[PDB]
Amino acid sequence: GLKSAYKDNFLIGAALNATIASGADERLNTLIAKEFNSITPENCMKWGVLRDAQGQWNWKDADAFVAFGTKHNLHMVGHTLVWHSQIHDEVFKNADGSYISKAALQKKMEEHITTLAGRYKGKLAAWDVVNEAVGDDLKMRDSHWYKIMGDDFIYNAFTLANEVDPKAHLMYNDYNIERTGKREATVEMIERLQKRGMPIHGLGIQGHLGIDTPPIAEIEKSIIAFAKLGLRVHFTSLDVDVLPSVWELPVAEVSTRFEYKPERDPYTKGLPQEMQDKLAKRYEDLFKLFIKHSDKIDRATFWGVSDDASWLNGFPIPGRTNYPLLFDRKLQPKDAYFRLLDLKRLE
Ligand SMILES: O[C@@H]1[C@@H](O)[C@H](O[C@@H]2CO[C@@H](O[C@@H]3CO[C@@H](O[C@@H]4CO[C@@H](O)[C@H](O)[C@H]4O)[C@H](O)[C@H]3O)[C@H](O)[C@H]2O)OC[C@H]1O
Ligand SMILES: O[C@@H]1[C@@H](O)[C@H](O[C@@H]2CO[C@@H](O[C@@H]3CO[C@H](O)[C@H](O)[C@H]3O)[C@H](O)[C@H]2O)OC[C@H]1O
Ligand SMILES: [Mg+2]
Repeated sequence: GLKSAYKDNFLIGAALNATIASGADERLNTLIAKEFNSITPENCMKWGVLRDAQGQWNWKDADAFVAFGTKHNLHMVGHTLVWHSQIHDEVFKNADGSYISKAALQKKMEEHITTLAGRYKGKLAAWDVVNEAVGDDLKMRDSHWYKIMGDDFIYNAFTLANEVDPKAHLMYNDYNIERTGKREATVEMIERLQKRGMPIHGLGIQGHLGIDTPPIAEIEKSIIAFAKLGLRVHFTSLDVDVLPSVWELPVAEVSTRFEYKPERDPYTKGLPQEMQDKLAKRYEDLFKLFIKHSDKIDRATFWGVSDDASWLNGFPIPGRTNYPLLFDRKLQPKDAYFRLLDLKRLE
Protein backbone atom coordinates (compact mmCIF):
# COMPACT_ATOMS: atom_id res chain seq x y z
CA GLY A 1 0.00 0.00 0.00
CA LEU A 2 0.78 3.68 -0.09
CA LYS A 3 2.25 3.91 3.40
CA SER A 4 4.83 1.25 2.39
CA ALA A 5 5.61 2.71 -1.03
CA TYR A 6 6.30 6.02 0.65
CA LYS A 7 8.03 4.66 3.76
CA ASP A 8 11.41 6.36 3.06
CA ASN A 9 9.66 9.66 2.26
CA PHE A 10 6.93 10.50 4.78
CA LEU A 11 3.88 9.24 6.61
CA ILE A 12 0.69 8.66 4.62
CA GLY A 13 -2.41 9.61 6.56
CA ALA A 14 -6.19 9.79 6.44
CA ALA A 15 -8.85 11.74 8.29
CA LEU A 16 -11.35 9.35 9.85
CA ASN A 17 -14.93 10.17 10.68
CA ALA A 18 -16.65 8.73 13.75
CA THR A 19 -18.36 5.89 11.85
CA ILE A 20 -15.09 4.66 10.39
CA ALA A 21 -13.15 5.03 13.65
CA SER A 22 -15.69 2.85 15.46
CA GLY A 23 -13.95 -0.12 13.79
CA ALA A 24 -17.25 -1.74 12.83
CA ASP A 25 -16.42 -1.85 9.10
CA GLU A 26 -13.96 -4.71 8.54
CA ARG A 27 -13.40 -3.76 4.92
CA LEU A 28 -12.27 -0.26 5.90
CA ASN A 29 -10.17 -1.57 8.80
CA THR A 30 -8.30 -3.74 6.39
CA LEU A 31 -7.89 -0.97 3.82
CA ILE A 32 -6.71 1.59 6.37
CA ALA A 33 -4.13 -0.74 7.94
CA LYS A 34 -2.77 -1.52 4.49
CA GLU A 35 -2.66 2.03 3.14
CA PHE A 36 -2.15 4.54 5.96
CA ASN A 37 0.25 4.87 8.87
CA SER A 38 -1.21 8.08 10.30
CA ILE A 39 -4.76 9.19 11.09
CA THR A 40 -6.50 12.41 12.12
CA PRO A 41 -10.02 12.71 13.65
CA GLU A 42 -12.24 14.48 11.15
CA ASN A 43 -14.50 16.11 13.76
CA CYS A 44 -14.65 14.40 17.10
CA MET A 45 -11.89 16.35 18.90
CA LYS A 46 -13.17 19.80 17.85
CA TRP A 47 -14.27 21.86 20.86
CA GLY A 48 -17.92 22.18 19.76
CA VAL A 49 -18.26 18.53 18.88
CA LEU A 50 -16.54 17.11 21.94
CA ARG A 51 -18.27 19.51 24.34
CA ASP A 52 -21.73 20.97 24.58
CA ALA A 53 -22.65 24.64 24.99
CA GLN A 54 -22.48 24.25 28.78
CA GLY A 55 -18.93 22.91 28.53
CA GLN A 56 -19.86 19.33 29.33
CA TRP A 57 -17.62 16.67 27.78
CA ASN A 58 -18.57 13.45 26.01
CA TRP A 59 -15.57 11.28 25.17
CA LYS A 60 -17.27 8.41 23.26
CA ASP A 61 -16.03 9.22 19.76
CA ALA A 62 -12.67 10.74 20.65
CA ASP A 63 -11.84 7.70 22.75
CA ALA A 64 -12.96 5.38 19.90
CA PHE A 65 -10.59 7.22 17.55
CA VAL A 66 -7.63 6.84 19.92
CA ALA A 67 -8.52 3.19 20.52
CA PHE A 68 -8.53 2.61 16.72
CA GLY A 69 -5.13 4.24 16.28
CA THR A 70 -3.75 2.26 19.22
CA LYS A 71 -5.17 -1.04 17.91
CA HIS A 72 -3.56 -0.55 14.51
CA ASN A 73 -0.38 1.19 15.76
CA LEU A 74 -1.06 4.28 13.70
CA HIS A 75 0.51 7.68 14.21
CA MET A 76 -2.24 9.96 15.52
CA VAL A 77 -2.72 13.69 15.02
CA GLY A 78 -5.01 15.63 17.40
CA HIS A 79 -7.26 18.09 15.54
CA THR A 80 -7.61 20.79 16.82
CA LEU A 81 -7.21 22.60 20.13
CA VAL A 82 -7.86 26.24 19.26
CA TRP A 83 -9.94 27.20 16.22
CA HIS A 84 -12.72 29.72 15.42
CA SER A 85 -15.01 27.12 13.72
CA GLN A 86 -17.16 24.34 15.23
CA ILE A 87 -17.00 26.01 18.64
CA HIS A 88 -19.95 27.32 20.66
CA ASP A 89 -20.45 31.07 20.83
CA GLU A 90 -20.97 30.44 24.59
CA VAL A 91 -17.21 30.03 24.92
CA PHE A 92 -16.72 33.69 24.01
CA LYS A 93 -19.95 35.52 24.76
CA ASN A 94 -22.47 36.21 27.41
CA ALA A 95 -26.01 35.30 26.39
CA ASP A 96 -26.63 39.00 25.68
CA GLY A 97 -23.89 38.94 23.01
CA SER A 98 -21.20 40.79 24.93
CA TYR A 99 -17.67 39.35 25.07
CA ILE A 100 -16.22 37.83 28.21
CA SER A 101 -12.89 39.11 29.56
CA LYS A 102 -9.52 37.99 28.30
CA ALA A 103 -8.91 36.44 31.75
CA ALA A 104 -12.15 34.46 31.63
CA LEU A 105 -11.32 33.16 28.16
CA GLN A 106 -7.74 32.29 29.15
CA LYS A 107 -9.19 30.14 31.97
CA LYS A 108 -11.39 28.29 29.50
CA MET A 109 -8.47 27.70 27.14
CA GLU A 110 -6.38 26.42 30.04
CA GLU A 111 -9.06 23.97 31.08
CA HIS A 112 -9.71 22.82 27.54
CA ILE A 113 -6.11 22.13 26.57
CA THR A 114 -5.10 20.68 29.96
CA THR A 115 -8.03 18.28 29.79
CA LEU A 116 -7.96 17.30 26.11
CA ALA A 117 -4.22 17.24 25.47
CA GLY A 118 -3.79 15.71 28.92
CA ARG A 119 -6.15 12.81 28.33
CA TYR A 120 -4.24 11.66 25.29
CA LYS A 121 -0.71 12.66 26.40
CA GLY A 122 1.72 10.21 24.84
CA LYS A 123 -0.95 8.61 22.72
CA LEU A 124 -1.28 11.37 20.13
CA ALA A 125 2.08 12.04 18.54
CA ALA A 126 1.11 15.45 17.15
CA TRP A 127 -1.40 18.27 17.68
CA ASP A 128 -2.91 20.92 15.47
CA VAL A 129 -2.71 23.46 18.29
CA VAL A 130 -4.05 26.44 16.37
CA ASN A 131 -5.95 26.26 12.96
CA GLU A 132 -6.62 29.12 10.52
CA ALA A 133 -5.45 32.23 12.41
CA VAL A 134 -4.55 34.25 9.29
CA GLY A 135 -7.49 35.77 7.52
CA ASP A 136 -7.88 35.66 3.80
CA ASP A 137 -7.34 39.42 3.65
CA LEU A 138 -3.84 38.67 5.02
CA LYS A 139 -4.56 40.33 8.33
CA MET A 140 -5.02 38.24 11.51
CA ARG A 141 -8.38 36.52 11.32
CA ASP A 142 -10.94 38.62 13.16
CA SER A 143 -12.24 35.69 15.25
CA HIS A 144 -13.57 35.95 18.80
CA TRP A 145 -10.30 34.34 19.94
CA TYR A 146 -8.27 37.17 18.39
CA LYS A 147 -10.68 39.97 19.21
CA ILE A 148 -10.62 38.99 22.93
CA MET A 149 -6.99 37.88 23.42
CA GLY A 150 -4.87 39.26 20.60
CA ASP A 151 -2.03 37.05 19.43
CA ASP A 152 -1.66 35.73 22.97
CA PHE A 153 -4.41 33.29 21.98
CA ILE A 154 -1.83 31.58 19.77
CA TYR A 155 1.22 31.98 22.02
CA ASN A 156 -0.70 30.72 25.06
CA ALA A 157 -2.23 27.72 23.23
CA PHE A 158 1.18 26.43 22.11
CA THR A 159 2.74 27.07 25.52
CA LEU A 160 -0.08 25.19 27.24
CA ALA A 161 -0.06 22.26 24.82
CA ASN A 162 3.70 22.00 25.31
CA GLU A 163 3.42 21.97 29.13
CA VAL A 164 0.69 19.32 29.00
CA ASP A 165 2.45 16.96 26.57
CA PRO A 166 6.11 17.96 26.09
CA LYS A 167 6.63 15.08 23.64
CA ALA A 168 3.84 16.16 21.22
CA HIS A 169 4.81 17.57 17.85
CA LEU A 170 2.97 20.89 17.86
CA MET A 171 1.66 22.36 14.62
CA TYR A 172 0.10 25.49 13.23
CA ASN A 173 -2.30 24.51 10.37
CA ASP A 174 -4.01 26.60 7.65
CA TYR A 175 -5.50 26.60 4.13
CA ASN A 176 -4.44 28.65 1.09
CA ILE A 177 -0.96 29.07 2.54
CA GLU A 178 0.16 27.39 -0.69
CA ARG A 179 -0.40 30.78 -2.28
CA THR A 180 1.46 34.02 -2.53
CA GLY A 181 0.12 36.55 -0.02
CA LYS A 182 -1.20 34.26 2.69
CA ARG A 183 2.08 32.32 2.59
CA GLU A 184 4.16 35.35 3.47
CA ALA A 185 1.64 36.63 6.04
CA THR A 186 1.88 33.24 7.78
CA VAL A 187 5.67 33.24 7.69
CA GLU A 188 5.74 36.66 9.32
CA MET A 189 3.29 35.66 12.05
CA ILE A 190 5.08 32.45 12.90
CA GLU A 191 8.49 34.18 12.76
CA ARG A 192 7.58 36.71 15.38
CA LEU A 193 5.93 34.14 17.62
CA GLN A 194 9.10 32.00 17.35
CA LYS A 195 11.27 34.95 18.42
CA ARG A 196 8.92 35.36 21.35
CA GLY A 197 9.94 31.77 22.24
CA MET A 198 6.69 29.98 21.34
CA PRO A 199 7.17 26.21 21.16
CA ILE A 200 6.23 25.02 17.68
CA HIS A 201 7.60 22.10 15.72
CA GLY A 202 5.57 21.78 12.56
CA LEU A 203 3.66 23.69 9.92
CA GLY A 204 0.54 22.12 8.39
CA ILE A 205 -0.48 23.06 4.86
CA GLN A 206 -4.05 21.83 4.44
CA GLY A 207 -3.76 21.15 0.70
CA HIS A 208 -7.43 21.63 -0.22
CA LEU A 209 -6.59 21.86 -3.90
CA GLY A 210 -8.55 22.40 -7.10
CA ILE A 211 -8.09 20.22 -10.13
CA ASP A 212 -6.08 23.07 -11.75
CA THR A 213 -5.13 25.64 -9.05
CA PRO A 214 -2.95 26.39 -7.27
CA PRO A 215 0.00 25.50 -9.46
CA ILE A 216 2.86 23.24 -8.33
CA ALA A 217 5.28 26.21 -8.35
CA GLU A 218 3.22 28.03 -5.73
CA ILE A 219 2.98 25.01 -3.42
CA GLU A 220 6.76 24.54 -3.89
CA LYS A 221 7.48 28.10 -2.65
CA SER A 222 5.48 27.31 0.49
CA ILE A 223 7.25 24.05 1.29
CA ILE A 224 10.58 25.91 0.95
CA ALA A 225 9.52 28.98 2.92
CA PHE A 226 8.00 27.06 5.83
CA ALA A 227 10.98 24.68 6.05
CA LYS A 228 13.21 27.75 6.34
CA LEU A 229 11.44 28.54 9.67
CA GLY A 230 13.06 25.35 10.96
CA LEU A 231 9.69 23.59 11.03
CA ARG A 232 8.66 20.22 9.71
CA VAL A 233 6.17 20.54 6.88
CA HIS A 234 3.02 18.44 6.84
CA PHE A 235 0.30 18.27 4.20
CA THR A 236 -2.68 17.71 6.40
CA SER A 237 -6.04 17.73 4.57
CA LEU A 238 -5.35 16.76 1.01
CA ASP A 239 -8.11 16.62 -1.51
CA VAL A 240 -8.74 17.73 -5.12
CA ASP A 241 -12.06 19.43 -5.93
CA VAL A 242 -13.07 18.34 -9.43
CA LEU A 243 -16.39 20.25 -9.56
CA PRO A 244 -17.26 23.64 -11.04
CA SER A 245 -15.81 26.29 -8.83
CA VAL A 246 -17.85 29.08 -7.32
CA TRP A 247 -15.02 30.77 -5.39
CA GLU A 248 -14.40 33.61 -7.85
CA LEU A 249 -17.76 34.48 -9.42
CA PRO A 250 -18.93 38.02 -10.31
CA VAL A 251 -20.36 40.21 -7.59
CA ALA A 252 -23.96 39.66 -8.79
CA GLU A 253 -23.60 35.97 -7.80
CA VAL A 254 -21.79 36.53 -4.48
CA SER A 255 -24.78 35.43 -2.41
CA THR A 256 -26.29 32.86 -4.77
CA ARG A 257 -23.06 31.10 -5.63
CA PHE A 258 -23.45 28.49 -2.83
CA GLU A 259 -26.92 27.49 -4.00
CA TYR A 260 -27.37 24.12 -5.55
CA LYS A 261 -27.73 24.18 -9.35
CA PRO A 262 -27.54 21.10 -11.61
CA GLU A 263 -24.89 22.74 -13.86
CA ARG A 264 -22.62 22.99 -10.82
CA ASP A 265 -23.03 19.26 -10.14
CA PRO A 266 -22.31 17.68 -13.54
CA TYR A 267 -21.04 14.20 -12.50
CA THR A 268 -23.86 12.66 -10.52
CA LYS A 269 -23.84 9.59 -12.74
CA GLY A 270 -20.08 9.02 -12.41
CA LEU A 271 -16.77 10.75 -13.06
CA PRO A 272 -15.87 10.20 -16.75
CA GLN A 273 -12.56 8.63 -17.58
CA GLU A 274 -11.22 11.88 -19.08
CA MET A 275 -11.68 13.52 -15.65
CA GLN A 276 -10.23 10.48 -13.90
CA ASP A 277 -7.16 11.01 -16.07
CA LYS A 278 -6.91 14.68 -15.16
CA LEU A 279 -7.34 13.91 -11.47
CA ALA A 280 -4.64 11.22 -11.65
CA LYS A 281 -2.22 13.61 -13.41
CA ARG A 282 -2.92 16.29 -10.78
CA TYR A 283 -2.19 13.95 -7.88
CA GLU A 284 0.91 12.66 -9.72
CA ASP A 285 2.20 16.20 -10.13
CA LEU A 286 1.64 16.92 -6.45
CA PHE A 287 3.34 13.75 -5.19
CA LYS A 288 6.29 14.33 -7.54
CA LEU A 289 6.73 17.64 -5.75
CA PHE A 290 6.44 16.02 -2.33
CA ILE A 291 9.03 13.41 -3.27
CA LYS A 292 11.35 16.17 -4.49
CA HIS A 293 11.10 17.82 -1.05
CA SER A 294 10.74 14.68 1.01
CA ASP A 295 13.59 15.90 3.27
CA LYS A 296 11.31 18.79 4.43
CA ILE A 297 8.04 16.90 4.70
CA ASP A 298 6.95 14.58 7.57
CA ARG A 299 3.48 13.58 6.33
CA ALA A 300 0.83 13.72 3.64
CA THR A 301 -2.67 13.16 5.05
CA PHE A 302 -5.78 12.97 2.88
CA TRP A 303 -8.99 14.51 4.20
CA GLY A 304 -10.86 11.22 4.01
CA VAL A 305 -10.38 7.71 2.69
CA SER A 306 -12.97 7.41 -0.04
CA ASP A 307 -15.08 9.78 -2.09
CA ASP A 308 -18.39 8.90 -0.40
CA ALA A 309 -17.16 10.41 2.86
CA SER A 310 -15.57 13.59 1.51
CA TRP A 311 -16.66 16.90 3.03
CA LEU A 312 -16.47 18.31 -0.54
CA ASN A 313 -19.71 16.53 -1.36
CA GLY A 314 -21.36 19.11 0.88
CA PHE A 315 -19.00 22.07 0.83
CA PRO A 316 -19.17 24.66 -0.43
CA ILE A 317 -22.41 23.53 -2.08
CA PRO A 318 -24.66 21.04 -0.24
CA GLY A 319 -25.60 17.78 -1.95
CA ARG A 320 -23.00 17.57 -4.74
CA THR A 321 -21.25 14.45 -6.00
CA ASN A 322 -17.50 15.12 -5.75
CA TYR A 323 -14.55 12.76 -6.42
CA PRO A 324 -11.65 14.22 -4.41
CA LEU A 325 -9.82 11.24 -2.97
CA LEU A 326 -7.87 8.08 -3.89
CA PHE A 327 -10.64 5.51 -3.34
CA ASP A 328 -14.04 5.51 -4.95
CA ARG A 329 -17.53 4.98 -3.48
CA LYS A 330 -17.02 1.20 -3.69
CA LEU A 331 -13.65 1.50 -1.85
CA GLN A 332 -11.76 0.67 -5.02
CA PRO A 333 -8.54 2.50 -5.86
CA LYS A 334 -8.93 5.16 -8.55
CA ASP A 335 -6.39 5.81 -11.32
CA ALA A 336 -4.75 8.49 -9.15
CA TYR A 337 -3.82 5.83 -6.58
CA PHE A 338 -1.93 3.70 -9.14
CA ARG A 339 -0.03 6.77 -10.39
CA LEU A 340 1.11 7.46 -6.82
CA LEU A 341 2.32 3.89 -6.39
CA ASP A 342 4.18 3.92 -9.74
CA LEU A 343 6.13 7.04 -8.73
CA LYS A 344 7.78 4.94 -6.05
CA ARG A 345 7.77 1.54 -7.74
CA LEU A 346 9.71 2.93 -10.65
CA GLU A 347 12.28 4.78 -8.43
O1 LIG B 1 -13.89 26.32 6.85
C1 LIG B 1 -12.71 26.27 6.07
C2 LIG B 1 -13.12 26.61 4.67
O2 LIG B 1 -13.65 27.93 4.65
C3 LIG B 1 -11.95 26.51 3.75
O3 LIG B 1 -12.46 26.85 2.46
C4 LIG B 1 -11.41 27.20 1.59
C5 LIG B 1 -11.68 28.56 0.98
O4 LIG B 1 -10.85 28.83 -0.13
C6 LIG B 1 -10.81 27.90 -1.11
O5 LIG B 1 -9.77 28.26 -2.04
C7 LIG B 1 -10.25 28.92 -3.19
C8 LIG B 1 -10.16 27.97 -4.39
O6 LIG B 1 -10.67 28.60 -5.56
C9 LIG B 1 -9.92 29.68 -5.92
O7 LIG B 1 -10.45 30.32 -7.11
C10 LIG B 1 -10.50 29.49 -8.26
C11 LIG B 1 -9.21 29.72 -9.03
O8 LIG B 1 -9.24 28.87 -10.17
C12 LIG B 1 -10.21 29.14 -11.08
O9 LIG B 1 -10.06 28.20 -12.13
C13 LIG B 1 -11.58 29.04 -10.47
O10 LIG B 1 -12.56 29.56 -11.35
C14 LIG B 1 -11.65 29.86 -9.19
O11 LIG B 1 -12.94 29.71 -8.62
C15 LIG B 1 -9.82 30.72 -4.83
O12 LIG B 1 -8.87 31.72 -5.20
C16 LIG B 1 -9.38 30.11 -3.48
O13 LIG B 1 -9.46 31.04 -2.43
C17 LIG B 1 -10.43 26.56 -0.57
O14 LIG B 1 -10.47 25.58 -1.59
C18 LIG B 1 -11.38 26.14 0.51
O15 LIG B 1 -10.98 24.90 1.03
O16 LIG B 1 -11.41 25.27 3.78
C19 LIG B 1 -10.94 24.92 5.08
C20 LIG B 1 -12.11 24.89 6.06
O17 LIG B 1 -11.73 24.46 7.35
O1 LIG C 1 -22.81 21.12 9.35
C1 LIG C 1 -21.65 20.59 9.98
C2 LIG C 1 -20.64 20.24 8.92
O2 LIG C 1 -20.30 21.48 8.31
C3 LIG C 1 -19.41 19.66 9.57
O3 LIG C 1 -18.50 19.42 8.51
C4 LIG C 1 -17.16 19.28 8.92
C5 LIG C 1 -16.44 20.59 8.75
O4 LIG C 1 -15.06 20.45 8.99
C6 LIG C 1 -14.50 19.64 8.05
O5 LIG C 1 -13.09 19.57 8.32
C7 LIG C 1 -12.39 20.76 8.06
C8 LIG C 1 -12.03 20.76 6.60
O6 LIG C 1 -11.13 21.82 6.32
C9 LIG C 1 -10.03 22.02 7.07
O7 LIG C 1 -9.09 21.06 6.65
C10 LIG C 1 -10.28 21.89 8.57
O8 LIG C 1 -9.01 21.88 9.20
C11 LIG C 1 -11.10 20.67 8.87
O9 LIG C 1 -11.41 20.61 10.28
C12 LIG C 1 -15.05 18.24 8.15
O10 LIG C 1 -14.48 17.41 7.17
C13 LIG C 1 -16.55 18.24 7.99
O11 LIG C 1 -17.09 16.95 8.18
O12 LIG C 1 -19.67 18.52 10.28
C14 LIG C 1 -20.61 18.77 11.33
C15 LIG C 1 -21.93 19.35 10.81
O13 LIG C 1 -22.76 19.75 11.88
MG1 LIG D 1 0.50 4.59 21.54
